[PDB]
Amino acid sequence: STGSATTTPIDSLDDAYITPVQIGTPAQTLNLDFDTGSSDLWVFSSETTASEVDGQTIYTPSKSTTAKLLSGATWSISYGDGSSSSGDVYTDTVSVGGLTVTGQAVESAKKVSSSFTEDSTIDGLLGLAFSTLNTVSPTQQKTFFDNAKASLDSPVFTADLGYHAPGTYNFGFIDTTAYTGSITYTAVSTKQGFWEWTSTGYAVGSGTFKSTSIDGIADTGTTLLYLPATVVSAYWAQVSGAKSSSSVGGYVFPCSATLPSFTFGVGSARIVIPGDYIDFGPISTGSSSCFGGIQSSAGIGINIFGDVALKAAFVVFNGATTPTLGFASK
Repeated sequence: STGSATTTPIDSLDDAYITPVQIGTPAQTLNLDFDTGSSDLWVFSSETTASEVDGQTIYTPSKSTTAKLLSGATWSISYGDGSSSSGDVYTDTVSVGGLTVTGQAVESAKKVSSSFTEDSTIDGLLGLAFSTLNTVSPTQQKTFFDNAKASLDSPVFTADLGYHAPGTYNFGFIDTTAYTGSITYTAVSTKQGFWEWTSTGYAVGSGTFKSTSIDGIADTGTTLLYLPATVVSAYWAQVSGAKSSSSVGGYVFPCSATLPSFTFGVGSARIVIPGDYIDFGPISTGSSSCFGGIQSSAGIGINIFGDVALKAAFVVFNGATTPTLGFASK
């Protein structure tokens, strides 16, 4: 089997991407944030505290003839941005782009933190990291990809995120029309539960490539590119007037600037992030200070190849017995 679904930016900045997902019988379609940095499929629901729902579409398990309470199971998750959610668990039929999994754990939110409530466009998350990170207790549950894998034509999914435009998540096949050149594959460590790999270096604009190992994670659920402070300083030093602002929370730059590209290495191959992809717009409405799309990871503990980086590539998440990542230009 295969599946193919379009993923759409939630706003004009590509702050996140939403993909329609069918849950239950008859189908209830929710727009979920596909997140290769986490491993829970959770949704706003008829069980979510009413004051914490503000415009989201909810899953109502009592209206699904295939929903079953997973008795005794609870979940609770905290994300790197400080947001969180928790609740109980049903199993139900879940379909993405024509690919169906029966008995998928659907984690129903009883509580969500303010940032989720405040984002009316995201009805929940669909985790695509390794199932060892799944938070369901006392019986850990599998991701949608893990459940589907054995049925897929090939044990892979691909992320093709658009810049200020829709893109595609495919399951079970690699669309050879969706990228240019060849796909370069690179090793993955699953030891932390992530799609963790080592970039071979970087360049700023037209500058020379610096060969240096940068361990990080491919994370569709993180907006920006978070890299070591040395790398990030070298980038922003090429932008007149750019500075790190403690009060804003990162590097800012004059909105009048034209940003240089940023290149990252994948083995001997190179992925070029155009400068425009690094512009996240005014820090507050009407400001002439703009927020940068490349930020320091120094306070995180891990480097994160988030959407800014991934949207410049066609990315293969290869879930073969030994997982690997592939990157192609597009």
